[PDB]
Amino acid sequence: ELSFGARAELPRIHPVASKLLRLMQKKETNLCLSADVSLARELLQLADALGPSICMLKTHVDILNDFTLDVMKELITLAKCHEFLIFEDRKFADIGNTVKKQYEGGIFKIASWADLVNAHVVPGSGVVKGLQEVGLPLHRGCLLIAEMSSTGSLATGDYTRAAVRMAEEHSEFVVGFISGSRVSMKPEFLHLTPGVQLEAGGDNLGQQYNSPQEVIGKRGSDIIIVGRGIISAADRLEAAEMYRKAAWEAYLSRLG
Amino acid sequence: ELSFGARAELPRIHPVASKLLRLMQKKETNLCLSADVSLARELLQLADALGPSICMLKTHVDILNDFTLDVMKELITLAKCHEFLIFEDRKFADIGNTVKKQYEGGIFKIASWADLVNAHVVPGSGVVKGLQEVGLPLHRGCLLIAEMSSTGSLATGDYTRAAVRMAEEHSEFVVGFISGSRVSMKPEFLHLTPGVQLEAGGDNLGQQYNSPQEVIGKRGSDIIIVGRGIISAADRLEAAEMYRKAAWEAYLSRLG
Ligand SMILES: O=C(O)c1cc(=O)[nH]c(=O)n1[C@@H]1O[C@H](COP(=O)(O)O)[C@@H](O)[C@H]1O
Ligand SMILES: O=C(O)c1cc(=O)[nH]c(=O)n1[C@@H]1O[C@H](COP(=O)(O)O)[C@@H](O)[C@H]1O
Repeated sequence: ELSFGARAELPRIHPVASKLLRLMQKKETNLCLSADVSLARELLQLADALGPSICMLKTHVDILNDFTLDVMKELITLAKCHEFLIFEDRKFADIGNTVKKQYEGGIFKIASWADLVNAHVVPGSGVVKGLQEVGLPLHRGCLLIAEMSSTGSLATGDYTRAAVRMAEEHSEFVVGFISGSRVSMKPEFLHLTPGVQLEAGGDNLGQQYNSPQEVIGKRGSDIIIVGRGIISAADRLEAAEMYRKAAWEAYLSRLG
Repeated sequence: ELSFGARAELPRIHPVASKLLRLMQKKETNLCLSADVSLARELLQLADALGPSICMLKTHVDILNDFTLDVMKELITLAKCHEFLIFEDRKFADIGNTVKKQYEGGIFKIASWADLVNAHVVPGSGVVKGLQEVGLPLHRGCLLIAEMSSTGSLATGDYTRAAVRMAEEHSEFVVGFISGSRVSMKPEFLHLTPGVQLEAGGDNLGQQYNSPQEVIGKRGSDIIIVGRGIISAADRLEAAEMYRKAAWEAYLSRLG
């Protein structure tokens, strides 16, 4: 198993994955903040304060009440300052012809500011083809959703294998997966795992939690995605540091 | 097999389905326009001119370059005038806690103006639970994506059966499906079928077309969803009338 720094140099590494892996090793962070807030001011204050602790800030631009492209300009300034990637968790899941417009256009212009986006594989590989026609020219990357954290997920067995094949056949654009575990044996591919909290439990709408030690250490994933475990805490900086130290030590102990 | 007018009166019918089925029978239309345009002025001019020919106008609010909630106010005025439902084809596909915010909030406030939305079933039933916590109080309905028109679709076999079970277990909110065919044997549930053109063919990004006669007449669906077959035509009114007459006659001939 290679360190994040060595994976950043693999011959077939995507430039976006390389940039991410480099700053993960430099900053000793494999934490992605899920900035699940409705106010631009809270999004930007979290990005600034937690920026040093995170490798990535995950957005849902479509729950932000006061979205403007200028908010995203301010977010990019913080991402550059503190060295993290921006991941818009849009979960593209339509035919190729539709997702290309949803990615490039409309009010959000996601491709203009998001380093990473993700897509469901259920529509077939046209979803990736459509996104890549916008994303390749704009030097972006994509994650495929191979497994989900929610109760009753149908992303199991042959579905997960199809996601891995689709990623591996589109390595020019696909840099990894949303998954609960290592699903690809190819080290050029990032594994990002949501459904993470230090304590056992869930929410009232099908979310299920596992710990950083379980998903990084035992299940072999690279990055934890954490929302409420940080966002709902009083001191979001100390919460982020707890999650960072947990995920980083779990990674180190798997390396040996 | 019951007429649309008789299905509108079924004991377990959802109010949104009833309203739709009534206006389908009144207007002799089972055509849903896929208004896949980037300009509000074009969206509204299509809605006004084609309103009499359609039972439903399907939107992708996130490809509209000049979206404002006022554009949707003008769309509702036309929907009321001409008697059609508004369907936002958002394809919600996240955990329940996330989709409730994506449906109610952000810039689009989809639940405030959309009669219908749709969701993927891959995350499990929490996607429906989350949407229904916004949609039930706002008297809205939802369609579940049981089959897809695109090449390589994984929405087959056990996946399609899971979508039908999920719909049937959430009949308070779920009024039907996006599908290629009749997938539910319960007549209270609408079947809407995209991937429709009069001529054989496809697009360059995995879209596959079947005719109105095939999907309404042979495959037993209720409503055709048509984008480019109308939108790319010079005379979009005559194109809409051709699709309406095709879908309506296919429906009548299945009734006998
Ligand atoms: O793509 C994702 O990040 C995602 C996939 C998944 O399987 N589960 C999952 O929870 N998510 C997202 O990750 C975040 C989880 O947030 P918390 O449950 O608050 O930690 C939410 O923004 C979800 O939309
Ligand atoms: O939910 C949908 O309407 C949808 C599902 C699907 O399986 N296939 C499909 O094409 N669609 C949508 O229906 C429309 C098809 O448009 P045309 O191919 O131009 O007729 C697009 O807006 C797609 O996003």
